[PDB]
Amino acid sequence: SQEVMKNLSLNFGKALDECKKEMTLTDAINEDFYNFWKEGYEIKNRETGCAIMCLSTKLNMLDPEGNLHHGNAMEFAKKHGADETMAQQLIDIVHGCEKSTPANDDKCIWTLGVATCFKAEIHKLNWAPSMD
Ligand SMILES: CCCCCCCCCCCCCCCCI
Repeated sequence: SQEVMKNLSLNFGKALDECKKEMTLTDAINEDFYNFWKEGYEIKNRETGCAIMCLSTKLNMLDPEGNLHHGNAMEFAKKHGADETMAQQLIDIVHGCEKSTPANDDKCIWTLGVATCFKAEIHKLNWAPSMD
């Protein structure tokens, strides 16, 4: 559901401010988040990946390192309105994307790659929202 992807995006972004008084980042990132679900948009700023990883770690979906906590990621989805089957589809995609993106000590760059892959698969389902 697009409606459910919108609420998940909004709620994922609530932790963002805060991250900011904790990593201190820029208007390039706000532009990337604003554009995230636009078709064909490409994220080019490394520090957007840092933001996503900060966000996810604050929500307990990433560990110290960047392996997804599947259980906590399911719980986030369900918290913000995914039913069991949508949540399980989402986790599978993120897990597929971790497997497919190359190892990188640079976790900010690793995150961008996973997050690109994720966005792509969400478009393929027609679940990318108009953040409107
Ligand atoms: C399973 C829940 C996803 C919820 C919100 C999506 C918004 C954008 C962040 C998702 C991309 C994840 C990228 C790196 C893996 C850490 I979950």
